[PDB]
Amino acid sequence: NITEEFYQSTCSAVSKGYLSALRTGWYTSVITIELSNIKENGTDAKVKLIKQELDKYKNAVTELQLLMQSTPATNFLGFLLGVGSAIASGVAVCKVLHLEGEVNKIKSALLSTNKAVVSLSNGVSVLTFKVLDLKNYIDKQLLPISCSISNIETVIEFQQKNNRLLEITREFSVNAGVTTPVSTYMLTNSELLSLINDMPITNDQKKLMSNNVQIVRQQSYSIMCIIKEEVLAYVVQLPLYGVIDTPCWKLHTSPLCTTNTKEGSNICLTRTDRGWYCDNAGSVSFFPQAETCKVQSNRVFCDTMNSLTLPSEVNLCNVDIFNPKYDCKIMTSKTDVSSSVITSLGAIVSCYGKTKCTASNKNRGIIKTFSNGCDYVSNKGVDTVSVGNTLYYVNKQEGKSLYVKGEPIINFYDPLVFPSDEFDASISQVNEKINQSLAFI
Amino acid sequence: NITEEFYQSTCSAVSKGYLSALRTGWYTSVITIELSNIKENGTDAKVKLIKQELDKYKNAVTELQLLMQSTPATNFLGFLLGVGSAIASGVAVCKVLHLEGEVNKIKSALLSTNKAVVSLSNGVSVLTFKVLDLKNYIDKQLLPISCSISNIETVIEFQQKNNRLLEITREFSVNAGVTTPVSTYMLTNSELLSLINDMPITNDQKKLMSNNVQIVRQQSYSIMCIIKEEVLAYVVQLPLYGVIDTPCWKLHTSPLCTTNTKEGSNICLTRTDRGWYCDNAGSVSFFPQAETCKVQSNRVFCDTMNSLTLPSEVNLCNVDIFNPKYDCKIMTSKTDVSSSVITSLGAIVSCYGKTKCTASNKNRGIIKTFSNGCDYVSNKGVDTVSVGNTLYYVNKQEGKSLYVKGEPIINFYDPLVFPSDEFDASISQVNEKINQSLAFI
Amino acid sequence: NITEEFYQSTCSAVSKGYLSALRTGWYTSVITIELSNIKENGTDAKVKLIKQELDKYKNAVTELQLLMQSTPATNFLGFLLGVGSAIASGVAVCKVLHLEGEVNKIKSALLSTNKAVVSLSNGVSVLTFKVLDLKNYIDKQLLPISCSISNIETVIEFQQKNNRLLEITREFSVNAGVTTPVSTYMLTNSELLSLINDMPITNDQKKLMSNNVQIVRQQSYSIMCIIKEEVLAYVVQLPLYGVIDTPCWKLHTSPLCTTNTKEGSNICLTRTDRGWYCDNAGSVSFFPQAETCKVQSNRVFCDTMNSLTLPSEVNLCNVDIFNPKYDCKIMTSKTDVSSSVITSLGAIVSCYGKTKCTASNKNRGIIKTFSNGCDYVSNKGVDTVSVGNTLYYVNKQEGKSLYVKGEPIINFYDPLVFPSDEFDASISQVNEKINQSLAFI
Ligand SMILES: NCc1ccc2c(c1)nc(CN1C(=O)C3(CC3)c3ccc(F)cc31)n2CCCC(F)(F)F
Repeated sequence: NITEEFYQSTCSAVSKGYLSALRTGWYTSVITIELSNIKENGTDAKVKLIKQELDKYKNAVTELQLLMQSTPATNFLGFLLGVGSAIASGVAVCKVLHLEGEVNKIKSALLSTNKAVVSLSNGVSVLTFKVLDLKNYIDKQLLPISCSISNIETVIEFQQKNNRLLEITREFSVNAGVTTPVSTYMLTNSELLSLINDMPITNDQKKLMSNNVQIVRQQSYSIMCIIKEEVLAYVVQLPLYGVIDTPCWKLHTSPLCTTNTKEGSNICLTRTDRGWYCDNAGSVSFFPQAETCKVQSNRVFCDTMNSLTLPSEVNLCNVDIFNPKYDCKIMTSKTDVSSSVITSLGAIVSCYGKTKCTASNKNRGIIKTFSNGCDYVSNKGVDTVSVGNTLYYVNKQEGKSLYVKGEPIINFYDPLVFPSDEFDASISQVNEKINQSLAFI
Repeated sequence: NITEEFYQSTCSAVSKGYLSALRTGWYTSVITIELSNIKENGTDAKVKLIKQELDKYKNAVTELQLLMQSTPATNFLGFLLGVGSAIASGVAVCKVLHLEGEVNKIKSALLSTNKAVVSLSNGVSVLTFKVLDLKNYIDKQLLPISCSISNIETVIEFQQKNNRLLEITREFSVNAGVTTPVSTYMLTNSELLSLINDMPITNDQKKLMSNNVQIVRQQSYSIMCIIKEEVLAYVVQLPLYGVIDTPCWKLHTSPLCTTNTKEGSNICLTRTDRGWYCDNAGSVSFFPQAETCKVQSNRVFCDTMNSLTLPSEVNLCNVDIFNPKYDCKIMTSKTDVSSSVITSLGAIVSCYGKTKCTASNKNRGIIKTFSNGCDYVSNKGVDTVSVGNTLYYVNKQEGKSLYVKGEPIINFYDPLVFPSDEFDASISQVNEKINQSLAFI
Repeated sequence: NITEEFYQSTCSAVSKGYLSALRTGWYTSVITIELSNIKENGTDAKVKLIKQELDKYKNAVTELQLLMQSTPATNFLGFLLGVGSAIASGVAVCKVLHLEGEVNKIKSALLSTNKAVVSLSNGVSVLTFKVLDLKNYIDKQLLPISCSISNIETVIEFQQKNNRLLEITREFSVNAGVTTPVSTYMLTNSELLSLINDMPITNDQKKLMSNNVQIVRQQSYSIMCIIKEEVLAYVVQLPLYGVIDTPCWKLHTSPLCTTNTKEGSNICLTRTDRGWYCDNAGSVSFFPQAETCKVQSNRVFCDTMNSLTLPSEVNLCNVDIFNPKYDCKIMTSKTDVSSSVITSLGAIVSCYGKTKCTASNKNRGIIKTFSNGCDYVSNKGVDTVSVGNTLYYVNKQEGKSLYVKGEPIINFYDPLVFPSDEFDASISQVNEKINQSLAFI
């Protein structure tokens, strides 16, 4: 049940009714591919193709080890975020895989099975998985072949069993050994689902991760790890969703300006706290770059690494931007340029100057003509909005919007003492500089 | 015919002579792949490869339907842009494809042909296309085979007919069901050209889209839609070029500073209205992030979603930044750091402090040494420019440049009342704060 | 040997002990694929697959020539950077490849060999390489076949020799003819190593490029060039590392604020000169967007195109932000929001207001609770840090950190005349505006 409210006073709008799925942690699993260690050794069509396909395989392994000479690594209010190192946990697991006893502990565990939990040197209890077993395939098939007795049906199956290794080597070659999203060459869809189900989390988390496999992939890393003792290992680091099903809402803001006819005499004001907001642990997790969050249906997947933690009182700026409990961030300027923001259920139109702004329908064209100022229209009955030479399609998801009539707060400011060009400001910072210019006049 | 003009007064330069191709709208087509619906059912080399290849095919379909549990969705002056939702129109078409009568209307239309126009439930008249027909290939070939009579020539063709489905499933698995650019696994080059030619637009638009297929791809989305009644459907959303062949020009700006020898006593000023500009409908479409526009030869492909609509008088800032009709956006600072901007036909050099700035040639090395200030050099006779430890190659496209001698407007400002650290400012906003500090002294 | 120092006075930290590898230039090589020029010409299983595979090949060539109708092109303090055009040098080489005598000079040189140096029309002496030779493979095999005598072993090898051409055509189709990173479909790992070794540079540069092939790929471009006289040519533009093994260090900064209990009465200050720093030619190459630099082990790969050149005295801001030789860039605000930055060897915590900030260990959970202010913890003994609802993993690379006790310089400022909302400012710019408000009171 999605709903929306537009605040004419502050030229902003909130879509609510969403449910959270915030990545709060990481699970590191160790994916392995058992490798054949052969020295190369007549000519004809069918195993000259095999000699070709295997040189592809040895080259894949020698470029992987060449690739692993160094430890793996990777590269409005968004500037306020901290700075994490996404794969630090995965790199930590991969580091202990280099210790002597460690590589063969894993080799041992998956001799009898393909999925097993291993508790490693430093206490980490990871899930390991053997996804391809080239070594016995090669040993028990290719190795037997003095070099000429074979048939084309095996050339083809060798090409297919090997192709996955070739394509993994590939991804890592153009990614300096860290890929994201994680592909099914790293982890097939059934391999991932199975790893998810074997992951010791709640069954709620299992159902959620299983129902949005495409999202789990986009939020995972595949870290190229080690090649040692005929086992190829790379860590797949998967999201932990520690916050599930808390309320979420998306705040859209657009510039609110005066509309005087003498151009350049106008003052503008924009709320800068736009982004995604989700209740989380008694505070509000705020995501200023609303493009980092993936939305599926009414579920919002976000990464706390890209969040600020705010008092829940931040929600007060939507009904009363002048509330005494929280100082609402705004920016100011004199640049009154037209534009529109396409909300979940409608469109905010900031129309200024000589700009043409309309909203139209599929069959009839124009049904509303916005006059100067900041206005809003619901996506019921409206298919497109135009501001200047820019046509915007509105989202056609169903849900009810609500227009909250109020006086534009830009009117409360005297233009001759209004501080223009303020960015990371707030209602109270603007008032304090107004009182200082008013005293000195 | 490309030309360039450098304005020494404002340390900026304009390349002109380009032609526009602005994406103004979207065309939504429905691409379909007919699927075989079989229950799986002796062992030997050749159809154990077929049993392998088909399990790949059923897994491809079940992960696609698993993927489609939720409705599809996706993620100086650039901050001034509005906010669209790129695939809103495609998602709207895909939504009506879920209605009962809709899926089989398409199934019906392409029983006799591969390309057909269908008018859908809500009045949308889309082009639909059947690009692969696995169902009859499987039914009329694989289905007949008690499970062992076959030959290797069919294993291979099955692998190839199926591979496209495997690779489409693929793209959608790492992209949460929306890909861009659109690949020829989604739409082969001949499929796209044919869809373009069958698209009811002008023949001018057809020739343009046909001559820049690589660009159309980068500006399209492929939206994974529905799997229902043995038909796999995904919407391909293509650009509409409503503005073609209007004048375009690119504005390059660099910081203009005073050059006093006591370091820190300098004041700088930078025009912030850099980007692409194209005449469009009596206004000027302005693109502040000049990297969103693709340029092929002298044609500029841009997306109005990333544009502001400005009065054509914005062009006045290039000959007279002090003109009374338009208030030209500048930023100010005291940070005089050296740098260079590589224009279409030359290079702007902002050289300040103790920085070394030169321009060299292939055979002779250095031919010009820039002194402190803001200067420019044409790409005729010059192959590289160096500012500090940074070597810049200049573009070698041919065209004539013109050096417009003028006094650097930074000289007109008194440093003791100059407002530093202003960003979204203008000539008139800077003057109004100068008059206020001058009154209070 | 990595070390780190945290300056409590300015809430920042420097990791040092790294070695540079700065891309200073470009080497342009010409990669070629000899093509067969055939007119197409009974039906059965095995060469209906060949007629299929070859139509894939002719379509690949006609879409490549269609693609080449236009000349190739491509798209805190980071705003201070200049603006280069990355592929200008490659495009210049590709342009002279269109001149009449040029294409056949290359055709000539590699008739007897696969790798040869050619000196071109304008004096450029490039390395050219023939990586695939479809023409003689087709001519001496496929051409002989009236259209039915063949066997499946050749269908398969044709599919494999051709696949590389198909996949190159591919990359260029979704990239408008310029790809980066460069793949081994463009340049196999042994082809690249060999091209690197045949490149006339120092053996130091050869060893470095050979030991980080994955990095060279990420820093290279593949520019689709020309199809003319049965030769397909695309330029691969590779990095030149003119600066090697100079000291590097990474500066991390976080906001430093007062901690008064009346919320909103606080003033903050953040050093804005964070990024990578490497000694280079007597100045310091400064990289403000620290994500453009790839780090392998203790080697830092960077691109001078994304650098500023600063006086080496910029290093003075780390021991004495008030030093008289260099004016240290800071920003100011009143927005005291909590966050943490994860350094190479520890974590900076800026904890303000009612935020919970801790640092924990694998086995014991919480071991430190940060109080309001800006603090730091080393990664020895600590595995994670939490600030609000955000969990950060710290890097587990080994190295020693050093905590430099000092008084937070935010205390030296009187809050009633502190200029908030300054961004591109400096210690001296802040003091000069303080003296102006203090005079007028
Ligand atoms: N502590 C006060 C403070 C905080 C942040 C500030 C600032 C002052 N001034 C700027 C410069 N600025 C911009 O970047 C934009 C978004 C385009 C803009 C819009 C209007 C405006 F008035 C200024 C700005 N920023 C942001 C730097 C962001 C970067 F670091 F990521 F670049």
